[PDB]
Amino acid sequence: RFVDDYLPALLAQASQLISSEFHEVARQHGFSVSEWRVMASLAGSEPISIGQLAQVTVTKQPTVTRLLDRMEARGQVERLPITLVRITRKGLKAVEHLMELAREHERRVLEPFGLRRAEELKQTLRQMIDLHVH
Amino acid sequence: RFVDDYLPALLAQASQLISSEFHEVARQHGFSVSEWRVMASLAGSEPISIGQLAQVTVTKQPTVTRLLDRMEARGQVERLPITLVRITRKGLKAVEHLMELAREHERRVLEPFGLRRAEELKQTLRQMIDLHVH
Ligand SMILES: O=C(O)Cc1c[nH]c2ccccc12
Ligand SMILES: O=C(O)Cc1c[nH]c2ccccc12
Repeated sequence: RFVDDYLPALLAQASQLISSEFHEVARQHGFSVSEWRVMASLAGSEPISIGQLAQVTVTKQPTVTRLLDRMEARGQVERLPITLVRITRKGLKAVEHLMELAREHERRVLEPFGLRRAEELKQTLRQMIDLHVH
Repeated sequence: RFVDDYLPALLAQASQLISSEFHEVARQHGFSVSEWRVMASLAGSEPISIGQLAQVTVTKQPTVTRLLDRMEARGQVERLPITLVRITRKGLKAVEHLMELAREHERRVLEPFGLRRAEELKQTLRQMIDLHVH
């Protein structure tokens, strides 16, 4: 069957299944998917452009702008003059424990594969992103 | 930065970027993303359940049911008595050339990585899907 070994289908299924597991945890901790992606993407980061944030969070830029309107109103992020965006201390403290849980979940996902295969997967994915980003 | 090496973020970005490239081709050939996923998933397949189709096409089941209503009206798929679904000859002929283009695009995406790394990636993704599917 074509779909059994078609790379874009494999990537999309693996991504949806693993992400859906963690999204249940995020919601139980009071986060929507989009708020989790924004805060996790900005944590530990220098300010980045709205367009960079949209790419890394895999969210359309007009959707990101609406999201930032409300997250900035809640004091979790700040836009700065191309517009840059950063997480605030309030946002970092809000997301820090969830980030620890995300690392634990990722470790569980990767444990059956071993360190070599896990690092090879992450390296390949990073190289693909850097080759295909606009 | 957390997000630079967080597996779910890497999978989702790689998946979106590679898929968006092929989706431009699909649209230029008159297909929506959802129609392409359904026909490509059913091509060469025995009939599968609606729930299986929803998982492999990464589409919510109520969305799939609406999609199948219109694709069946156009004679591209058929539902059969758990409901099973298959592609028809009309659907297969409609999607065959696009599938060839999809294989060519996939070959281009994977060529910089070489056969060993490409097969390792596909194997890891398949194993992850089979471990995380419900
Ligand atoms: O939601 C997911 O699991 C996928 C994803 C895409 N971009 C992200 C940025 C930060 C954290 C997770 C994600
Ligand atoms: O649209 C994409 O490229 C991802 C995708 C997810 N499930 C699919 C089934 C068949 C073809 C492509 C896909």
